[PDB]
Amino acid sequence: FRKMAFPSGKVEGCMVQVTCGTTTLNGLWLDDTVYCPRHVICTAEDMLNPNYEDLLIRKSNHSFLVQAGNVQLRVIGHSMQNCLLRLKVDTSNPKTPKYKFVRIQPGQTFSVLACYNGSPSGVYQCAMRPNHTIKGAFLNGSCGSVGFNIDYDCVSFCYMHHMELPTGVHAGTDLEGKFYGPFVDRQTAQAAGTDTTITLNVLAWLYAAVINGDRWFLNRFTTTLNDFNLVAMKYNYEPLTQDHVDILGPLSAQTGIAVLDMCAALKELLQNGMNGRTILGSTILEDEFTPFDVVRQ
Repeated sequence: FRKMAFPSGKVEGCMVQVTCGTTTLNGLWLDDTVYCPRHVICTAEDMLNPNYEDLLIRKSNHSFLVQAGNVQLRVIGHSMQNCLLRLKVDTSNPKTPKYKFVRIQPGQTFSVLACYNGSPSGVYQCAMRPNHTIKGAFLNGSCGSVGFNIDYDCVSFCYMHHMELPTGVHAGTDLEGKFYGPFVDRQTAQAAGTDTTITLNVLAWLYAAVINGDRWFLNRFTTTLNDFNLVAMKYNYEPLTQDHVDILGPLSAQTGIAVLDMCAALKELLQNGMNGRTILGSTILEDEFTPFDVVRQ
């Protein structure tokens, strides 16, 4: 089970790769400026406690290699803007669209173009969590990928990938290099409260299993929002409200299974083990996919 692999869109031609030292991450090539996370200029040791103003001082134009497929873009200038590294190149991207930069909020759905080894691997739909992190396996290894919205003729860039947290959740900035949430580009222990499981998604994913063969976890038990939330608080699941039950409306209608009886299925799935059994070819309960991602059957 995956999110839908949307076509790379207009942004495909904006994606480049930047190399400093022995690190390579994705960049965004608009006009004659390349943007990428500033932590590219860091070695592993630097990342522990970096003075970015001092480290850039020990760098020049030649420290960077900008790669557009098998084409090189000569670096003619470098500067720093917050957590973004800015690179002046000697030609402008002929495919630069009509674009604006903007800061968004959690809840807002935007499109992220993925990359495997710096190679645009289709666009993905997503939104930032209330804690400003992103859940999305498609971003694993895909450092430097940008988020955007295509509104009419305009491309509104709102996000750039910086950090993967050990909890499998992703931190980033807007296109001014300002981090969403309290996160920083210097690897420390900053994953507190970032690994509490989203309940709405698990249920939605369990519904995705029902109308797809897997049914073994369905039970003849009853639970209230109250008695479930006590179980939810025990196993570090987000408290389930009425809004979330209202979201799962059409999903419960298609399956015929009641929402609270689906929670009773989840309760026993959490209180018991999973015996090495499988739900949608998975041994772990997934919370990566929103109910809207299940509106894709």
